[PDB]
Amino acid sequence: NTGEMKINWVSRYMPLLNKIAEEYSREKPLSGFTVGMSIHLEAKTAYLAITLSKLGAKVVITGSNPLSTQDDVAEALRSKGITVYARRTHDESIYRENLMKVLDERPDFIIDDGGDLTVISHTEREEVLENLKGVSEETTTGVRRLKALEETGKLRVPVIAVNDSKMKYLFDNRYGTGQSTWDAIMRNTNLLVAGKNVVVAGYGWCGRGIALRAAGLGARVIVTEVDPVKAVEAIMDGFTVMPMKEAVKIADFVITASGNTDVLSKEDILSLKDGAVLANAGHFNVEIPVRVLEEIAVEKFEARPNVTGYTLENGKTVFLLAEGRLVNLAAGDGHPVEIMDLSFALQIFAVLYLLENHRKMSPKVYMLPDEIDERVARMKLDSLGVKIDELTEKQRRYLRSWQ
Amino acid sequence: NTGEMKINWVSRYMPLLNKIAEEYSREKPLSGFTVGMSIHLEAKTAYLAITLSKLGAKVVITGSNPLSTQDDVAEALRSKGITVYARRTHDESIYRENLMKVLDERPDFIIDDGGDLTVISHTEREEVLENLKGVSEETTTGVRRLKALEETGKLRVPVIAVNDSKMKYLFDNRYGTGQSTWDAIMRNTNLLVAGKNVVVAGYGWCGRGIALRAAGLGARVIVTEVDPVKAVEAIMDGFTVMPMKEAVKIADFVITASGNTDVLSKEDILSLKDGAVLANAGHFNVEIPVRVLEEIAVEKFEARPNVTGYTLENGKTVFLLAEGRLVNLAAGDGHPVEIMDLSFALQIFAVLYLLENHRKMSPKVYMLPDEIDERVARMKLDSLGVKIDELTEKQRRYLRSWQ
Amino acid sequence: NTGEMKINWVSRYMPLLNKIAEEYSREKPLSGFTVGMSIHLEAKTAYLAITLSKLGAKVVITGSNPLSTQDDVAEALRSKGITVYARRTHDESIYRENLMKVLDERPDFIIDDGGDLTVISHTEREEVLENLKGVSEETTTGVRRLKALEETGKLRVPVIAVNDSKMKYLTGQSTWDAIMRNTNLLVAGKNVVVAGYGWCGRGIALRAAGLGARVIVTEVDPVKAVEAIMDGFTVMPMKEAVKIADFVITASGNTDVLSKEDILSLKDGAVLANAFNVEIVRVLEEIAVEKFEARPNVTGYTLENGKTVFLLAEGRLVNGHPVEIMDLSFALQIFAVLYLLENHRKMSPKVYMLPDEIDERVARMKLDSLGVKIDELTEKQR
Amino acid sequence: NTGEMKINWVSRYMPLLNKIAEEYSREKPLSGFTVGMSIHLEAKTAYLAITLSKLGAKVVITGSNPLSTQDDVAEALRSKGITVYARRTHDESIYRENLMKVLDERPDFIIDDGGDLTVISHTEREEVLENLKGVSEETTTGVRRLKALEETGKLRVPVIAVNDSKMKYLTGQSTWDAIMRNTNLLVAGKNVVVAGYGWCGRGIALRAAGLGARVIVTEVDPVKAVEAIMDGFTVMPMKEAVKIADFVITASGNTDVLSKEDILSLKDGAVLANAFNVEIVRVLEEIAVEKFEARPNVTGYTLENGKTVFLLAEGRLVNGHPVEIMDLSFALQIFAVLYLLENHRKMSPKVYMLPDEIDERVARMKLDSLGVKIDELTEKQR
Ligand SMILES: NC(=O)C1=CN([C@@H]2O[C@H](COP(=O)(O)OP(=O)(O)OC[C@H]3O[C@@H](n4cnc5c(N)ncnc54)[C@H](O)[C@@H]3O)[C@@H](O)[C@H]2O)C=CC1
Ligand SMILES: NC(=O)C1=CN([C@@H]2O[C@H](COP(=O)(O)OP(=O)(O)OC[C@H]3O[C@@H](n4cnc5c(N)ncnc54)[C@H](O)[C@@H]3O)[C@@H](O)[C@H]2O)C=CC1
Ligand SMILES: [Cl-]
Ligand SMILES: [Cl-]
Ligand SMILES: [Cl-]
Ligand SMILES: [Cl-]
Repeated sequence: NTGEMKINWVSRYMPLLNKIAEEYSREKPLSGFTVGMSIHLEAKTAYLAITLSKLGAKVVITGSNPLSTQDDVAEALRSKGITVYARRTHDESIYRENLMKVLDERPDFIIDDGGDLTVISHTEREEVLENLKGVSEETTTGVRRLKALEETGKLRVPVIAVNDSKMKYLFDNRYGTGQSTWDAIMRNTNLLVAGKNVVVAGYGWCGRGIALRAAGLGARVIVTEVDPVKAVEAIMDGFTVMPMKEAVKIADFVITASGNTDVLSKEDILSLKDGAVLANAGHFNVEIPVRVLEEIAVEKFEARPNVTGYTLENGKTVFLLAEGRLVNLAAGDGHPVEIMDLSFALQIFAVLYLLENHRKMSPKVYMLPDEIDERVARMKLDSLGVKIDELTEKQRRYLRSWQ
Repeated sequence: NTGEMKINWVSRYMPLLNKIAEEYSREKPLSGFTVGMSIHLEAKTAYLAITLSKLGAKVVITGSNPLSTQDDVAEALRSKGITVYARRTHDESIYRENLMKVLDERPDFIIDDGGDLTVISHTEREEVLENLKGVSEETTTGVRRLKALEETGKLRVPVIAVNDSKMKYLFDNRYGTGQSTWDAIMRNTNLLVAGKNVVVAGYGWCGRGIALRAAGLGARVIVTEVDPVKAVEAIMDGFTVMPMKEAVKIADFVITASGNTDVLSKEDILSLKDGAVLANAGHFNVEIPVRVLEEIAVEKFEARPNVTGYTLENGKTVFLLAEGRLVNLAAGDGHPVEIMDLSFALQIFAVLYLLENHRKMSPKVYMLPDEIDERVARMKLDSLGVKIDELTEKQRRYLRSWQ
Repeated sequence: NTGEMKINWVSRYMPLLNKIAEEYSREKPLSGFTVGMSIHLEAKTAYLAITLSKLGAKVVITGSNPLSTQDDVAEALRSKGITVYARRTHDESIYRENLMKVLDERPDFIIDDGGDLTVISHTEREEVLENLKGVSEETTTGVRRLKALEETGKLRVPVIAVNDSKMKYLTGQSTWDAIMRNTNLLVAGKNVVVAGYGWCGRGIALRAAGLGARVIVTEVDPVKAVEAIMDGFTVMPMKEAVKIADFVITASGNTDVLSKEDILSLKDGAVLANAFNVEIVRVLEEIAVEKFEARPNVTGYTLENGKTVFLLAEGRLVNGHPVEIMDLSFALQIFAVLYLLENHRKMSPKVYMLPDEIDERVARMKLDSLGVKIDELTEKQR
Repeated sequence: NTGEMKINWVSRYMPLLNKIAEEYSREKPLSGFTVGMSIHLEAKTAYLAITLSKLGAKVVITGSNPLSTQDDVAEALRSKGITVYARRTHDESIYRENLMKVLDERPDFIIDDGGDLTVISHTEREEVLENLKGVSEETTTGVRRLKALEETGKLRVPVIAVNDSKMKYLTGQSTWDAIMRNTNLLVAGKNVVVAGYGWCGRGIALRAAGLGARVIVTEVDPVKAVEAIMDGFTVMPMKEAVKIADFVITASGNTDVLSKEDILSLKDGAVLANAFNVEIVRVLEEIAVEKFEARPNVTGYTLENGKTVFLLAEGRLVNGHPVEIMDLSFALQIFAVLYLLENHRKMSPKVYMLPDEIDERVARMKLDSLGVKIDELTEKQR
């Protein structure tokens, strides 16, 4: 069926996950443990779930899928004994309920998205903390929220921040996040990017990728920031940096990539050109203040699929993509297959590290242990047939000396 | 005179150092302190010394200049009251003696190159430790040697590793180290790089820059490594990775960029093609084993300026550039002026941080304090006239929350 | 109305057509003239039709349109007094009948597609030549056909090749964007084989290297092979290159760039693409024990050796434009029709290149709409 | 011997000339023939002379050589029986006398520089035409002059334009490499102004953007200005661009691309470069209160406003080759002389393009020396 075909495609090109299954599927180290997951459901993340199941885990998943798609992939997962709640998750109260359903299964380990399950676990479903042994979190927003639980002394389980990885810097995110973001914008609008002014708010991993891709498509790029180091980076990449209040005066597209709230103010929005297009690439739908748009608009209308027009008190109309939600995951090509294979390998090993070591770990956010980065790098090399050098004893002693 | 003209050129394009002088030259925070320095002497580093002097420091310098050049720059520094010992430093025992001369001045702060002054201070000139308040070290080799003093419990003063900087990743070192390395190789050999096999040993900051520039010049690049993460990086940049023993069989150029010893063995050297060219971009002259070359060669001859031919037992001749010493600093264009301005600003602030805080600091190697990176980034933005955004209170509270 | 909302969206982002309406909709230079059109019917082309109408033209359109998806746009054009013959055009004989219906209206000017209206006008409906004053042709196939018509001595009206324009660039980048979209696979750290090192192959190879691929080039011309080596690529025979290829891209314009032995040497999961319907397919179809659709635009062929290989886009060129790009194209086409209006009596029955003055006028209008100012040459200059 | 060591170095890295010696030094096709040459005398060109000699030629050379730095190479050639007239060639009349001395030897074939030997042969030393059988010309100025000689009807011997070769590419990259070398300044994070957006300007602009510069383009042609915008650059008038420029690069092939008012608007420390002796200089010389040499290849001009601006390479094209590149060039030139040897009786007194067979032979030899194998077309192909 179509769901099995989507999974079969990705399985061909996930050599690390396939090697992990080869290495551990007989031993079944996760037998008798439940792994709860919050993911965007699609064939790649389905393969992560499948690999966890091959390792013996009971896997229970909620999908953030406001797109109303990948049902075929959900049905394929059900046929393999994996529990998936992803339908109707455009409605936030349904996504929330589906998280509650994952927590009803009393997971031993959580692979979280944006920290959603873990935060609920510490705020409203504290009975799950008895059984919860560890959390793996991959996103910046997630790490931020979990670090805040830590700093306020509310965190109760060890968390591994997998976005630590030495291998984030490995790939250029212009062909991951940048490419998938511009593909989505181009599909929703059919507008030219070349020769346009594109404003990117935030110049971290996500924003830089979006900015570089926009420049590759021939746009004039303007970057906004609050961190002076990041602003200097953007300048040294050839971009213009200025405050948002000035940038909005000339923007054709404004893309938020900050992980922050209210990156446009009311006054910024009233400065936009007639026909400006706004989109969000951050985790939550508050970067572009949709509630402010809805409050100040004289008229609201659906201009085309996935595009909301807001006509302002000043007579101008601005357009919001995807209700200000994350724009680039709907089509299921957020990142290349082999990049997700790498990321998922790191997450599987993070879960196995927590299985082995959680009793020894404090309720703190840890950086990804270096041994995991090295393990996965070595497995990648082996899968490519690449051999490297080994230090001699003379060399080891040289490197530990002050000669 | 020519020395003043060289300094006048760089002073025009060092806005951070000029701003630092504007900010601090009246207050003279370094009045009554001696700063000892080991540098490659040229107009840029001369300007660092000049700026320290404007801040009140007595500045005493040794130049690693086996090149036998920049005398005019040394004479210009002398005319401004700065003490410079750089002549005849091709002879290692003279470079050593010049280090001893710097330590005779009992420096309060050291700006070191490769840790040379600091290591001598801990091993042979321990009387200088009474007055020594802090060390700033910029190179990887330096940090390694000082960390080894720390790990063995021999370090006695605080050290700031300025190569920590958030801003190392700012510039692409293919147009710093990579460009200056290939310029030197091209000048010494007059050989084509395009369509050649180039082997780079080590894929850190230095090696990656060298590899990318070689690829930009049209060479087929092969990378050797001992760190699996770095090897995966090289593969993801489009290069071939294999063990040195295989790479040497096809190499036209072998460039060492490891910070290690004996990156070629005798057996590797006997595998090289007739006419292979070898060069070192690492700090010390032991990466390419010159003593092994000298020991196993049937004949040795100067083939052209800066190029030594070694004819081996196998009948083949290989060529070594610059006696296996660092190849790219002789021409004084190692890095662009404005990049050195940034680096030197970080080093000046590191010295001022040590002045203010050394009594509170342990005898350990510290990462560059984050406040210094941010200070210098802000100064860079201000010098370019760039303004950025400031977080609102709502935003600050959002970022400290788990919502 | 959904048709009207589609047209309203594109009208917001078609500044050249909007400025053309502003400049000419009171003069109405095309009042009393009929413009016949064959075009793919959708909101953008609808806006070209609307703009011609604002200029006074009676517009009569055939839509080559094998799906009903743009029938709401058709219906919106009909409500504006534009005549649209588009429904049921998935059948070949109905497309032709709709072309006949356009010609029944005795157009003064034709905006053609593949030269279909013009060729019928010269062969089967010669009475239309009485009133036909000029033809604008933007399609490559169309300009080819009308040029061939000229060379037989049978062309009877002036034609403007709008695609022969200094702004013709409506690459390696396009090819890899398409490959990545259709496969969702990583290019970095892969072995990419490019067959052929002319302008196209070289661009594909350079872009692949910039994406982090290790690139191998195959060639038959030693001069081109040396060029590939000097660009930093490995050159070797295809028989060797296929043993390590993750992607094989034929850019060579030869037949049978892969033999049966080459295909049986491919790695399991290799991806094949053309960037002719003969470079790589008949060979694949002949040797494959199973053919299946793996993904949209990706066909799997499982071979006698148990391995499976993947062909992109059934072997067609793997490398349909944004609103503002169509705006630019449509402005050149409107001005070409106006040039024919003004000048057809002085023009020969031949295919003319787009007059350079039209390129410069549209470029200037584009700059004006962007708020851009440029320099002007001084007397001494020039 | 230092001359001999220089020649020994280059002989190690000239595999095409070494293979040519291997193939022809026993046949000695040039025995009984004199080859006259005007060339810049250094170890690489010495090796061309040596190789011609191994093929049997009596070689007689003039060195256009305004310094004595390569007199050791000259002396080494003299020890091998090659006749060298190079000393004191910093004086113009001595260079000419040395050319006269080459022609005194009644060359059968000339390898010319700027066409100097050939033009003298046709104007003042017509007796040489009795024995002169062919001319090889690799220089652009030379091919221009000999082509002009043909068009007057006064050319009397066959000439091969070796530079009209499919391997002619002996860019934006060259320009910025030169700028960086001569200034040691950062390009990233700077405002770069590029005047002109033809092939050259576009390459300079694209490379600058890839180095991290913010690029501004100035133009007078609206079509080119739109192209620059669609590439992601800012377009504005030069009068505005100069107010923020860190670098201004004229790539436009116009006169006076900068006025006096433009120059007085430059930032203190702006860097100017041409990539004609008239784009930017006379204006600078006229307005400057002080001129000084700031660095090698960099002139400072201090203006009436107190600011100083910097001109690279006195306004000459800011954008002399590796050993293996000269090897390739010399192989084409040797084969051109051999082609003239074999075929001059069948050739007209005109300038011929390099025969394509010579391109293909040298490319094949280059591939062979690298150990590279390529494909070959099948019958069906094709
Ligand atoms: N759409 C996707 O596929 C992805 C989404 N994300 C999400 O995107 C967001 C950013 O992620 P990362 O780039 O990894 O974060 P990051 O922390 O590396 O970068 C965010 C940047 O935004 C800046 N910033 C914060 N507030 C700002 C403001 N008011 N104006 C301008 N700049 C501001 C920060 O200084 C920082 O440099 C997070 O919400 C993350 O979860 C991240 C990666 C992929
Ligand atoms: N020439 C110049 O201008 C510069 C010189 N340096 C010097 O270059 C050296 C390297 O510096 P960085 O790149 O910052 O160091 P790094 O530590 O970032 O990178 C060195 C790399 O070499 C690898 N390596 C170590 N031993 C190896 C071996 N036997 N074979 C292959 N790879 C091996 C390590 O795994 C590491 O990835 C140091 O000596 C440093 O002081 C650094 C920057 C500029
Ligand atoms: Cl723009
Ligand atoms: Cl891109
Ligand atoms: Cl090669
Ligand atoms: Cl490069």
